[PDB]
Amino acid sequence: ARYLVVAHRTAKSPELAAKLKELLAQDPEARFVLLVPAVPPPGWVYNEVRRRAEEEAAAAKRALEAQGIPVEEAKAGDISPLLAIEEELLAHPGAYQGIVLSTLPPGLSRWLRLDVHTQAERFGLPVIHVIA
Amino acid sequence: ARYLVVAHRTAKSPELAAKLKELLAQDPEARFVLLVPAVPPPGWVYNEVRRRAEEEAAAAKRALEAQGIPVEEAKAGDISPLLAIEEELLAHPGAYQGIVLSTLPPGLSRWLRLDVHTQAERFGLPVIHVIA
Amino acid sequence: RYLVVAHRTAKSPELAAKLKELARFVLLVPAVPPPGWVYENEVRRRAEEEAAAAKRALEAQGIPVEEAKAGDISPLLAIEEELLAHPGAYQGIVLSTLPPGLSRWLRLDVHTQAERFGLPVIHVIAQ
Amino acid sequence: RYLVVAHRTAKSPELAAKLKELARFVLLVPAVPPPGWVYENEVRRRAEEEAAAAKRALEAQGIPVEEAKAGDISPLLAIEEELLAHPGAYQGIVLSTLPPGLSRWLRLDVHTQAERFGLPVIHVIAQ
Amino acid sequence: ARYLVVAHRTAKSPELAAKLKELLAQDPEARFVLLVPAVPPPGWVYNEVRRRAEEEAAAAKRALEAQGIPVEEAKAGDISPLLAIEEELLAHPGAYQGIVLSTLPPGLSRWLRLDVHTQAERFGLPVIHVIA
Amino acid sequence: RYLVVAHRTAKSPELAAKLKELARFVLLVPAVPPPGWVYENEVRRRAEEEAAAAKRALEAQGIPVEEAKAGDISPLLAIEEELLAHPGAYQGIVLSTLPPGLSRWLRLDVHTQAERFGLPVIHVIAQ
Amino acid sequence: ARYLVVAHRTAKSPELAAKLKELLAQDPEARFVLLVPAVPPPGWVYNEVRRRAEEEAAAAKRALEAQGIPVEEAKAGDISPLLAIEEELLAHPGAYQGIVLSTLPPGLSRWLRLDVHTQAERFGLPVIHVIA
Amino acid sequence: RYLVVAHRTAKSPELAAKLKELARFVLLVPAVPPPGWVYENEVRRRAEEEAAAAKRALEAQGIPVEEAKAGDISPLLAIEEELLAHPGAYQGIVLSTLPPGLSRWLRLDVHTQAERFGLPVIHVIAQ
Repeated sequence: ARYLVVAHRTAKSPELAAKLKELLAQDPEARFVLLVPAVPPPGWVYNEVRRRAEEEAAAAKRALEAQGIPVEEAKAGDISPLLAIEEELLAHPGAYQGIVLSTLPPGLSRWLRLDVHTQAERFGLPVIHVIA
Repeated sequence: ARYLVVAHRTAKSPELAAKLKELLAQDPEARFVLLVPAVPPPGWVYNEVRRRAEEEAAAAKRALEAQGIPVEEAKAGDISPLLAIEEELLAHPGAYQGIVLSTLPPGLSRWLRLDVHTQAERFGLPVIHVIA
Repeated sequence: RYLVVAHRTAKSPELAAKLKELARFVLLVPAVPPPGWVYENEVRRRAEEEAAAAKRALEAQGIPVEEAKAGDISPLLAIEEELLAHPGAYQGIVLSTLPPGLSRWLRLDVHTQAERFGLPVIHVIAQ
Repeated sequence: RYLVVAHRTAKSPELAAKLKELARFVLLVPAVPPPGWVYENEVRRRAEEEAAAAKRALEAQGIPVEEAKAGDISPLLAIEEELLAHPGAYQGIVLSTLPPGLSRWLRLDVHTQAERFGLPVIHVIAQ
Repeated sequence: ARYLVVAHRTAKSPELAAKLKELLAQDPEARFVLLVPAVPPPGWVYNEVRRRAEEEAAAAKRALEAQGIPVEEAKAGDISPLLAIEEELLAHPGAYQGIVLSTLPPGLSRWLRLDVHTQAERFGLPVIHVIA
Repeated sequence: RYLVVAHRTAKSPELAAKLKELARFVLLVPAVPPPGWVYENEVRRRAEEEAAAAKRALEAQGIPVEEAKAGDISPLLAIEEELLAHPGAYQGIVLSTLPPGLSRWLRLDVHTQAERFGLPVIHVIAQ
Repeated sequence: ARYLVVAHRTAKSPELAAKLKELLAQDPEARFVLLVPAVPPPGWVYNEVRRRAEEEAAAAKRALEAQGIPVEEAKAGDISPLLAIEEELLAHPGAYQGIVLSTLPPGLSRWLRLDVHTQAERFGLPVIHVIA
Repeated sequence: RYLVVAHRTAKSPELAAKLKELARFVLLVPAVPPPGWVYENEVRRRAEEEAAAAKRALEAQGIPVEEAKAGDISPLLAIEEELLAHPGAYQGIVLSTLPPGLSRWLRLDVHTQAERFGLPVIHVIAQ
């Protein structure tokens, strides 16, 4: 029904678009919410941090839309994809039927190095992993 | 053949009913036993505790029946779903061919926070997980 | 300040013995069941009465108890939620379980999983 | 020589207290976010300013800091990458986290996963 | 091709027979070697121990044959099913394309309590788990 | 009171040496195989004779043994079932294994999995 | 699309060839890069070590080609298959859509004893395991 | 008697320092690669020469070495196979690795997985 699409740098990637196009093909009614892990924690030096994160999320949304994908909403979340997912699910329980986790390729992906692809299963939702 | 349906608060949920209706569609002979994790351990202040748990189980059974699901029996078990399953399987070995674990959505579910969905596999029975 | 997680074992000499060896103590009593069809305000009330009774039992052994709190009936969820409520308030957890062969909490591997929060865990076997 | 992993807790008395109990210290500040669409040179610059600010905070507590480095915003990736950059330079890691209930790093089990590198890990809870 | 069928008490069970009959249906050429975990380690009191184990293995073979299953050979192995598998694979590398692990029901099974069903995967062969 | 888990190593000097360093001892002898087609009363009987023989071997080394019990041939199941039978009776487990390279119990990771019950585990390598 | 085929001693095996022939049948365009774990670390006694490893890789390539398999390239990597994969993925991110891990049979395989078949999943690529 | 697992770090002062703090030592040198297409007798020979060279390096630091053995190039397989060959001969393992950031063995989590055999493991970081 509604998918939580977790992506930032891979928002412009053909592979992500292709998977979402596959999900549209099996379900024309499918809705995609882009969750952009971009918010760093508070620091000593720098609202401004959130504003910058919001800008990254909007830029991500536009990149995914330009690929022919309808995007219901883009949200900036914690810079940890695992923390971002946990916190989005807490904020909106029952909104999402699946997670689409979009990563850079092994060898380049920070999230893969952090084992996000397997740890994302602990939440209890189906996880579709896309390599971009 | 016979499914151990583990649910309490989600007994009235359309998603649970739908899955059980799917299981009926593939097997018209399917039988469902509702195991309701509701029994807290002995305390300092409060038979009465069991009686209250039995009341919750019956209420759960009625909620699931009102959804068009035939329910063979409802049992109240340990308030830990994992302990309840272990103890029901011990009490009736070979009665059940599968577990249907019904949880609240991620973000709201206590059982998901406790990793019941993956830990339930250790018993050796197939686990169908339904989010409600 | 120690987070003492106990319910049935609050009266046990082993836990008293351990706390005497050890400071302030807060008693967290996993006793609040999730909402049901027949009975939230009611079950919470009963849980807080349970917490009060456990606190009396511990104090009767000679232990001063700063506060007792009823938490989620899952010790692990109770601890998580107490740490969230009062961050930085505890320097350690004292987990009091029944002995193996009787402990539900041991069967739920509360003793090992309690370490994930980041605090030192002292495990006492009582009764 | 100790690899001190801290950012927000660089000013915390608990970390100072721990380093006083303990030698040379290098401060590794997980603060560099991955490249984005709007802002790499820019975010790195901001991260290095963040690292400098954390170093001042620690030195202000009475701790001499050999060098401060901004690393990947994931403490685990930061540590891995620092060990790769300067192999053999550190005899231990000092991990300073916020308390459970506030710590993102604890939620990410940085405290347990940090042991995989092969070095002794001392965990300090601050604030 | 050739299956290592791990069973002792469940040798006479309809469910085991049924699965092996399913495997015959998809592959008429399928061959079954019954590995019977029955050999205890050396003790203080009691060749005789092995002889007793061999007797149990033969009894198991006859029980499975009486169910209409062709059995190429029965072997008695270490009383630990995990050690028995490891040692049979060491003794005959490449003989087996799969393991069929037959257990008693959860609540009754020693092997399930010992997590044999998931630990058996570490060897690198496909594992079919049958509950009897 | 210690739960001493041993069978073949009951005569070993290493186990004696360890128990001398350490109290009451109960010897749990994993020796009871599950029911079979040819031989339950019979195999139990043989297992209890095995337990008695192991007890004599240990006592012959200078160790007083309160009781010896034959348990399930899986050390882990034996321990679980003994703790269930007599909850609170043991303050610790003494696990005596053959050395690595000969021990079936080590291969079955009994030494690490024994910790799940909640009791302190002392591991002795014998022979 | 492009598969990282991890094999050394099993390069001449019919089972490996058969799987790659299956992959060709579903995708005539499939490309195979043979990664040969053969490079030991620096020692006290013995460029020469690399040269010997390169010789093993070429020999492996020829063995796989003689089986009717097109091989795009053979590379010698770290003697640890896990380290070899990690390092190849780092050197060429996005080159590979899958890993084909070819092992000797359980009972004989060093890589299986080292749990390479399950540990290989941590990289984030699909793993096809072939026993030879 | 200690099983000292080292190859490149056999000359390292850190390992010497550790062995001086500690008895008999056997040096197990993971250096034997599996059979190949071009080169078994040959690669074994080269591995045993490697083992001899590592033994000289260690002895040159002031450590008496009872025997040096070339084992499987996987430290974990080498250890398993040595324990099988000579059961009961070792009371402990001394694992000498390069530092994190250079160690292949650390990347392979040899330091944590070595504990599964049942013996005490002392981990030395060298170079």
